[PDB]
Amino acid sequence: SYYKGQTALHIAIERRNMALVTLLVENGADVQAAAHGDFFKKTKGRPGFYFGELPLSLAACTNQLGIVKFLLQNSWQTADISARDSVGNTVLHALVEVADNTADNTKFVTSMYNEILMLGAKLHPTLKLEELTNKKGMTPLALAAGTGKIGVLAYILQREIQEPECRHLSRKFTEWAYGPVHSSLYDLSCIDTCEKNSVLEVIAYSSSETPNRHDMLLVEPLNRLLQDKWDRFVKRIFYFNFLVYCLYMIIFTMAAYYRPVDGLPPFKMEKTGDYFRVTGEILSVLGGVYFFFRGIQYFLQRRPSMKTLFVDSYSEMLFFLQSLFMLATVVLYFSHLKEYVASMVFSLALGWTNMLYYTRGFQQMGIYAVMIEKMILRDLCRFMFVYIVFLFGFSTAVVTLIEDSYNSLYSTCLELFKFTIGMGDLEFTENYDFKAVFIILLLAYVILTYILLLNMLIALMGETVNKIAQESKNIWKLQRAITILDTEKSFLKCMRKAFRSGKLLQVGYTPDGKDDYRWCFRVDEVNWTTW
Amino acid sequence: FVDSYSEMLFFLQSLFMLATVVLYFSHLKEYVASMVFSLALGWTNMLYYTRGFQQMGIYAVMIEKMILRDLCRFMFVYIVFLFGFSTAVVTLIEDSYNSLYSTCLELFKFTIGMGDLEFTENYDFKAVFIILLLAYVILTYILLLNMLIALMGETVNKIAQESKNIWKLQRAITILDTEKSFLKCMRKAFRSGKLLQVGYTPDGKDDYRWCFRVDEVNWTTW
Amino acid sequence: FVTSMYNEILMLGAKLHPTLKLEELTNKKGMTPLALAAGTGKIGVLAYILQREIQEPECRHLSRKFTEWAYGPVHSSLYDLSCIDTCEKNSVLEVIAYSSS
Amino acid sequence: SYYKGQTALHIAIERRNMALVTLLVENGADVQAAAHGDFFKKTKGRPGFYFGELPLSLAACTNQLGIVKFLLQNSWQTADISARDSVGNTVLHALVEVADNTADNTKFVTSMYNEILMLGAKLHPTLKLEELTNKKGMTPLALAAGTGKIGVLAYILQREIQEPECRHLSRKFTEWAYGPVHSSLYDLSCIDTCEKNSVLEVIAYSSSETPNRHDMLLVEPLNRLLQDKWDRFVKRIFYFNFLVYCLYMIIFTMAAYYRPVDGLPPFKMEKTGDYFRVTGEILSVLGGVYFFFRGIQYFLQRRPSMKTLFVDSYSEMLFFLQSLFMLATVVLYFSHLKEYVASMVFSLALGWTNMLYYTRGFQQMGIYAVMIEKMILRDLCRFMFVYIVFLFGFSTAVVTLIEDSYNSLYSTCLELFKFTIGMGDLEFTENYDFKAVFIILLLAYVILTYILLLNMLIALMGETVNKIAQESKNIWKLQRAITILDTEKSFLKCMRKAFRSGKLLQVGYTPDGKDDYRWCFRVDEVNWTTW
Ligand SMILES: CC(C)CCC[C@@H](C)[C@H]1CC[C@H]2[C@@H]3CC=C4C[C@@H](O)CC[C@]4(C)[C@H]3CC[C@]12C
Ligand SMILES: CC(C)CCC[C@@H](C)[C@H]1CC[C@H]2[C@@H]3CC=C4C[C@@H](O)CC[C@]4(C)[C@H]3CC[C@]12C
Ligand SMILES: CC(C)CCC[C@@H](C)[C@H]1CC[C@H]2[C@@H]3CC=C4C[C@@H](O)CC[C@]4(C)[C@H]3CC[C@]12C
Ligand SMILES: CC(C)c1nc2cc(O)ccc2c(=O)n1-c1ccc(C#N)cc1
Ligand SMILES: CC(C)c1nc2cc(O)ccc2c(=O)n1-c1ccc(C#N)cc1
Ligand SMILES: CC(C)c1nc2cc(O)ccc2c(=O)n1-c1ccc(C#N)cc1
Repeated sequence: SYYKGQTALHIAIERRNMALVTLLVENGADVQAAAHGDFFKKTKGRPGFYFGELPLSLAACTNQLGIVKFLLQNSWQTADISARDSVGNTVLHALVEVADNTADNTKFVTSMYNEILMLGAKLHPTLKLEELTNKKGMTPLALAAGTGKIGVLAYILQREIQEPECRHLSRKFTEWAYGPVHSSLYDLSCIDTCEKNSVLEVIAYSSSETPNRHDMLLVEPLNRLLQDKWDRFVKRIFYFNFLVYCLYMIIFTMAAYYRPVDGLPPFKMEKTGDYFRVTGEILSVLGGVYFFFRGIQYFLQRRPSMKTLFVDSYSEMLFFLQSLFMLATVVLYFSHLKEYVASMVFSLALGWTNMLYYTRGFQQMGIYAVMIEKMILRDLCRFMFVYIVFLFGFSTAVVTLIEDSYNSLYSTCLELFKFTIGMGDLEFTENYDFKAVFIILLLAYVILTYILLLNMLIALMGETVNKIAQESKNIWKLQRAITILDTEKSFLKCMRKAFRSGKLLQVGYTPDGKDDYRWCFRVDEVNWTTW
Repeated sequence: FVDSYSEMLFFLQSLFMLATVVLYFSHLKEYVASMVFSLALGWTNMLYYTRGFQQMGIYAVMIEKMILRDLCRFMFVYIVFLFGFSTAVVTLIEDSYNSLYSTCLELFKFTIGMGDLEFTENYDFKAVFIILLLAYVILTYILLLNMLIALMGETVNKIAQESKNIWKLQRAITILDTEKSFLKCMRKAFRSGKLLQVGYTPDGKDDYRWCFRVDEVNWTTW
Repeated sequence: FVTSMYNEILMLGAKLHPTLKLEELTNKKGMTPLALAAGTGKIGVLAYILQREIQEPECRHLSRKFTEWAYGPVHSSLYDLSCIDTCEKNSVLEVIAYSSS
Repeated sequence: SYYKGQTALHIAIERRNMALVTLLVENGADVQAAAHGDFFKKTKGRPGFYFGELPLSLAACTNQLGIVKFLLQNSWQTADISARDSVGNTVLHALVEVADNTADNTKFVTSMYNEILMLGAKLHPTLKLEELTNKKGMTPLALAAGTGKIGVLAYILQREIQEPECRHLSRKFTEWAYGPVHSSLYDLSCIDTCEKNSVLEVIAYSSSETPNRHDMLLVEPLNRLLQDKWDRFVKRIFYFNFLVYCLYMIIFTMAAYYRPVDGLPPFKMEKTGDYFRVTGEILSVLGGVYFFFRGIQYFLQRRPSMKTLFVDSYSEMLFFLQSLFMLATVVLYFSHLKEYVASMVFSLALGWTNMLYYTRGFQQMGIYAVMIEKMILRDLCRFMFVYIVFLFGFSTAVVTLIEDSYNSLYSTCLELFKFTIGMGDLEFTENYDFKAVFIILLLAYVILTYILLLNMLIALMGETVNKIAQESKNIWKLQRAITILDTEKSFLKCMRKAFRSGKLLQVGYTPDGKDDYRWCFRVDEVNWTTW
């Protein structure tokens, strides 16, 4: 099973001998026979090499351009350019998975991808290779975006083939030109709108394990497509949602502020301010109900893996968690428990903290919020672990020294914490023996945490800012891109016609002769060189 | 003390623990004094296990560099100012902070953001008292403390790339220490690699070497 | 310079003294050249010795970095690993780790 | 007077024509005639060009190597290679002043300096050109160090001349050699010991206007000469002075600490602690007298310009000021005034701050102190100016708002200053009208000074650290070098024989044939290339 299905034709291509493969083809050796061996499969837990499980793909994946043309343009036995393995990966799919985003492999794969598309048009004019999907139902374009192959995704998106009768395989066209000025179109098909896997959908709705999902939106069609989606309709809908949440969170703030302080809720209706407060309290629960149902609407439609629900898209959880706090308030309010206030102030504090969601849509706010994110997961977490070891380590030493009031682990942890915030007493208690021991414990704690730990946290954040400053504009654009796609799905949901980016334009001719119309996106470039 | 101070600090805590037992059975109340230093050092010794975690270990390596490169330089100059101005202040104070300890503590509180600036009025020449405190504040708080943050940032910048190599060395010493202590009977179940035929002795005998496998992928040099 | 001069004097020793193993010889301090390079911090020659691959037949047994097999872009390379983690007196890992800073 | 003294021979060399100058020399035109024109002088307040006021130096300063050889190796009229202008600058002096430390000029001057030394040996074997001093009494070597010409100072110090019969003009010799190893000597004459102007003395005792005085000690002979002067004898004398000052400043601390608090000094003698305290008080005045006389000893021997006494050598000023405080203390003590306590606590604080002088002699302490000085002179002054503007403005506004107790400009300046140190009340007074005005004034002050000014001072120091980190090891070495030379002058002062660096060694032969002995400094270098 380790090499099951392997034929002598596989070894000839493996050894890189064009004469040896010719003899086997001449003798009738099977060319479509597939090596369904685990060594030839991915099998990430074991060493091996994946190439597409086909002799034809072996030549393509091993830079054997002649053997690819040999297996297709010969006379004895012509290989199938549309052949799919057990996984269903076409040779185009195999070329995508071989790519590993390094400099040399990208030039390799994007080249071999070109001619095998060029050859297929000459040999199978009516067949469209890229439209074929594997058993996973992913086209090579969708697989490159899914697996993070930015090197070949950039190639496919802005592909232009100069040679006639195969120009219709191109994706980046040209409407016209001038002296220094030329306007170039983009195919834009299966990019923003598609049946199953759009390029924008797969790049945005990734699991954060994708290598270059931030930079995959930087390729030329995607950045301008998302930016114009923002400017056309998404920006105003986002600003409307921002205003509604601000209005909702101010109504909730005033209803909580003017809550009655008498016992045993619910509270009876009196005067005129109670009807205004209950009015604002009804709208608060409605917003809590809306954010509760929008959360499960998010869980059912995207099915998070419980790993990409806390690291990414935690904003969805924190909005859902606030709704949970709001619904718990209503349960406790009608249960006559005073603990409804405890849940209501956590819903109030989290609800106002959730106002930081809308820092995307503003470039300087969004980049700032992306940097705030990086500190918590890179600097604050490391600081707090070491700080809590010191804080709990010295508090237990101090409270053991304290005798017969700070003789409590909580009262001592609070006094030592005040040192962090510039409010350290250093003489908060005198109820002990061994005053020298007490002073040495506090002075050691002060030097280790205040002078050393806190000042070094500032030094570490500056190092974090330096590295992430250039890249944080790409995380923000990804965060806004997810907002752009989420807005489209929620808003239109009836016709999907007013937000159509680009326009249907005649780009060329089908090789049969029919007119091909592609929803194309226009980009104008100016070059003062290459006249 | 420079390297393997973790062994010293773990041994020193044990010395504090054994001194506690000596004083506990000697009927001295000072066993508590030794026991809280054993408690505080024992919890500080919990930072030994920050190795074995990459981001914790690199963080702990950077913490170590500050103490031996930035904190030590700062404390020498700071203590000169602290003791230099405390003696000037406590000498001005008359007939209660008229103690070198009580004045060193008041001037230290300025460092931690708790400086009174009016803690005592028992002196003559109020202008002298204010000029001494304002000079101390500007020299240590505005200048010395803010410059320590500036120096740590320069230390972080230089050691950021290299600190992944000190951590791996620290974990490597832990890896070898674990091997020696754990097995210590057979040394068979933890051996790396495997005996594999690599070639032939020039005489003609088969040579078997415990070899470690590495797989590399190169898309150039076909 | 050194990693070259070290090479041929090993190649020549194989041709001239096939039965003799030069690297196994220890000085009065009881340290082999491999252990001495790790002890004294000679990373330039320690890197050479550890992944030494000699192409010459009849001299290939002096290599320390072998090759199990190969593929188109893929090749698996072995390493001698002898006197590295386990050794009688001075392992490379032991001497590098148990240094004096 | 603008071009007075200029001859036609000057114009021919100016125009760079070797044929034209030949005709004038053939016709008897004066070659030693000097153009004593202000346009040909330095005259930094007016445009011009200085070249040495001689036709021969014009060729040297204008890269006219042939004309230099023409004016010296011809038959009709030979120019004087030892000719000096009105300022007395020899052509070697002129070449030094032309150099401006740029990359191309250094190759220019250090070359032209070489061959004009070549010709002098061949044409005037008994004459020594470099030993000639101008009207200022400075040799070309001393002038290059004085004016900051590091490019040519490096050339002169480590000069090796390959030509036989010209090798005795070299300054960097070679004792022997090995395979990769070779030991090279250095002339070391007029470097550490000289009659008037040593290279070490002039570089160290500069006015801080010299361009590269920090880097002028980095040239190969000077760094190792000063480092070995440190290790031989200066280091232990410095550590002895550090210990004596520590002992003196602790005796002074204890005498001040245990001062009697009764009225009307001097105080009578009782018990046994008063004799111990007066003993410590006698030694305190003696140290004050010693630092007073050492200060004037510094003023008389070096004569500071009152500009290089505050920016550089402020350590001398601060020690002298502490001595002045001590003498004022004695005067007030014997005048029965209580203000001796004020003068003496100022003396105590300044004397303990003076303990930072001895941070030189320790590399890390010295670099740290140099960085502290850079902060004080670069960031702290700017911050204090802007901060004092803000503090005074808002304090005047607040104390004007305050009515009928913080109704004092001092009491309000102190309350607003406490905000800087993390002790700001924000509610220190309620004796006013217009509570909103009071809050807006304080909140504006807090945001402008605490959140903005203080946090940006930390940001500026980090930028200062980044730039000065590499160079601060060179300011420290200069500061230690001044300490090394100061120690030599003070310590030996009788024989100047035990600290002699290097040794008298036979380097070669005088061109006459006599043995030349130079106090030479040995440096051993290892090169594994150039076999
Ligand atoms: C009572 C409420 C308001 C407390 C304050 C809000 C808290 C819960 C919010 C505000 C900022 C949030 C964090 C922002 C960034 C990150 C990094 C991300 O990769 C994981 C989640 C994490 C770590 C978030 C966790 C929840 C968080 C800490
Ligand atoms: C009472 C106890 C807990 C005091 C706090 C723990 C002290 C003793 C520990 C915590 C961190 C430790 C330091 C960590 C880093 C270094 C750098 C190293 O090259 C020398 C030792 C030195 C300087 C350690 C000395 C001891 C140390 C300061
Ligand atoms: C008597 C009390 C106030 C003593 C306090 C110490 C004061 C006076 C000392 C300590 C540090 C010193 C400074 C250190 C560095 C510099 C930079 C230099 O280019 C000019 C002098 C200057 C600005 C010094 C001025 C005096 C100074 C501020
Ligand atoms: C950490 C930032 C400030 C943040 N904090 C939140 C807190 C919440 O309670 C809920 C949601 C958020 C939230 O979305 N962000 C966030 C993240 C990325 C971008 C970008 N680009 C914009 C905003
Ligand atoms: C300074 C750090 C935080 C530290 N502090 C300790 C304190 C003690 O009291 C005892 C031991 C330690 C200790 O080992 N480290 C340390 C050092 C290097 C690495 C790495 N890589 C991991 C941890
Ligand atoms: C600013 C530093 C801390 C300082 N402060 C002083 C304060 C005084 O009151 C008197 C003298 C000094 C003093 O010399 N330095 C200083 C300067 C340079 C070098 C170097 N290299 C070493 C020390």
